[PDB]
Amino acid sequence: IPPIPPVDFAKYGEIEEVPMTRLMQIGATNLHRSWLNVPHVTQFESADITELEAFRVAQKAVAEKAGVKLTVLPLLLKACAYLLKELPDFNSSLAPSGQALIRKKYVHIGFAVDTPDGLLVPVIRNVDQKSLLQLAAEAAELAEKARSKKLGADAMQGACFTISSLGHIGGTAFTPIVNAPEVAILGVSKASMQPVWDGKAFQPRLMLPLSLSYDCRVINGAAAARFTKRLGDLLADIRAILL
Amino acid sequence: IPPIPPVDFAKYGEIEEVPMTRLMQIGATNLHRSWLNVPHVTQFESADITELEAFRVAQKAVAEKAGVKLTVLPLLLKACAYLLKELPDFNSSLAPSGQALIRKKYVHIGFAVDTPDGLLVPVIRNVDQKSLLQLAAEAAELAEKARSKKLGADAMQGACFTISSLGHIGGTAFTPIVNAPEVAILGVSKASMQPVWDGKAFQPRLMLPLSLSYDCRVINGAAAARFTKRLGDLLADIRAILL
Amino acid sequence: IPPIPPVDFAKYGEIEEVPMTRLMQIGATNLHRSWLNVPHVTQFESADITELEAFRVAQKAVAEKAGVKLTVLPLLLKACAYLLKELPDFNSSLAPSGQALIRKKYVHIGFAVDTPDGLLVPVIRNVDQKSLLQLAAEAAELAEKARSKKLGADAMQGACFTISSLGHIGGTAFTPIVNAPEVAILGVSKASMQPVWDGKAFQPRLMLPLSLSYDCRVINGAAAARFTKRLGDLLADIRAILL
Repeated sequence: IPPIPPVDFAKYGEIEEVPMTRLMQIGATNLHRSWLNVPHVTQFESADITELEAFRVAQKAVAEKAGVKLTVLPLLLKACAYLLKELPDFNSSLAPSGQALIRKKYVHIGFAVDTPDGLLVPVIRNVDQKSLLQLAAEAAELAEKARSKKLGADAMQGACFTISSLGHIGGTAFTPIVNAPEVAILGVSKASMQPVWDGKAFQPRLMLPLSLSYDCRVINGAAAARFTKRLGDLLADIRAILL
Repeated sequence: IPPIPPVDFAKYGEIEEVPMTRLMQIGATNLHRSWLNVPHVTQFESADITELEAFRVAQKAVAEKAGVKLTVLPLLLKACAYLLKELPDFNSSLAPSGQALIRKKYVHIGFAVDTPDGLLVPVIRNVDQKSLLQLAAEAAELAEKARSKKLGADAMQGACFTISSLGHIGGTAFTPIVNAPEVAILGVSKASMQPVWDGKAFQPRLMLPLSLSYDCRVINGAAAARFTKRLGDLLADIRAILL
Repeated sequence: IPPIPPVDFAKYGEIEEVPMTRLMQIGATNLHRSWLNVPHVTQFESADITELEAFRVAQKAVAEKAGVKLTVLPLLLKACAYLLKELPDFNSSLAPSGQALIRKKYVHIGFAVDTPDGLLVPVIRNVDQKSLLQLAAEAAELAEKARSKKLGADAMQGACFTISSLGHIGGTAFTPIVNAPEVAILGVSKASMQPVWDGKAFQPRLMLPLSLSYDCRVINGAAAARFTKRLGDLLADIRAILL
């Protein structure tokens, strides 16, 4: 790849050199390797979470009696796990021969935690078998160990899919980079009240912006629109997971 | 490009290998070749199609007496063909010498059809000379032959522009990949009723999300904002094509 | 990178070869070099500029008595300059060793001007020290010299950040390419009246679409959501710059 020409930045004013943590450099290398290896498309969608939000907030009591804080992430994890089982091409990697897909029969999902030293993505194993408060506890633990440098490399491995949630900071949508060898990543942004047509008038519904980046060698455009559509459907009524 | 490190996926659970159809592998190679060769920008816009939709629906009679189903795609094709003639840089390819553009004086447009074996993009020739019901019949035929493996390689060649419509499945917008050597591709997503300011109050207008990816070596940001703006203008009143 | 197979475009109809200006070829090379070197993510946001717009329009008198036209660009420049100082990682470049960031202690910002011969990005030096009408005059001058080929290469150098505004043509959002060695670029699209929930009803507020592309080796997803969030905050009340 043609390199970027060096510039003497000090010709234009005062500069200062700060160094990169090894964690940032590892991260830098991994993203650029994904970038050049995966042809990326982002599919955007927004889900109606008015009812999900009401549930979240009502179970604040239960969650606190169990010591966890029920946020939107355990709900996101549960729903993507159900869906990764319904649409198995999202739960696979491209074989090194380029001629086969390795479909995984397990569902472990990573989630982005941004710490001082860099971004870490802890992995929760067998998300499909854990409950909303179990996933809530685990997420919280892994996030804390990630911030406190106590996260052993074991827990950063063998994920099938990544969720990256920035809803707690802001933004309308973003285009995340697929953490290869996984084949998709779900970006989640800030929810806001939007007017939604009820067939007769605009009702305010709470809308969650979803941004699915995927590896289009493996997942074609229609399979991906169907994944964010099913996800939007499941988050609008999470009871559909029960059937 | 640095390769992706191989992972033993079976350390984390049960895996299964399914293979790729040759069609998927061809597709995979073409997309990655486009990805590394074309610096991509997506320009998003949404067009007001309330009136277009009313027309579509009124001519259901005519369309059925002629045996075709008038969908939004013949209308999209007709309008982009008019525009590919008004803005000829969108109807060209970059010469192999990198120092010239080959401007095409013809308008053939491909459209994405997603079949079981992979994605196919049949090409309708001289879209600029065919009528709405002609284009409707042709699209329908090519889509059927594409699904039934009866599409001869002849019909996959020499397109000037691609339309990729996922509006029938869902989504708010996506970032399509330019099928090089073409220089742009129009992604179309699901139409929904949106509140639009009439200078005094919000009126519900039916809005179609447009996502124009382009090769920014050939098309600069302003030329592309002007293309989706003219397209939004033409779809809001398709009679402008008549003049 | 695998090359794109040559096609005989004249098999499908009449073609014509127009050549590229050296300016376009320079531009083409720079964008493709950025594309392959920088892993890109776009963060989207929209800012409430109802009040900013009212101010702009009230100071039409002052602006005209000073000979400049106060547009949204001097306001964008002032606010990003304040922010490039608050969040210094946005005002830096990656060292050639890949292991350090060169943080710049100066703020010069470039802005995209699209001319007949290609795109130029003049640089305004020390934007942080100039006032709204100063920046207004300077922008206008540089834009004119850029269109009239009288822009000396000196003024295209040593920028820290780029603003690319297409709001005057149209569009909902786009994904700009980072002009490496800079680490971010702000795309600005067309403002429109949107319904925004006041906690009780939807109020029409004038909304400006912001599209921040960044180099995710240097800037992680959360730092970027926080930059467009602070920017949206500053444009909703530009008096916050005063404190």
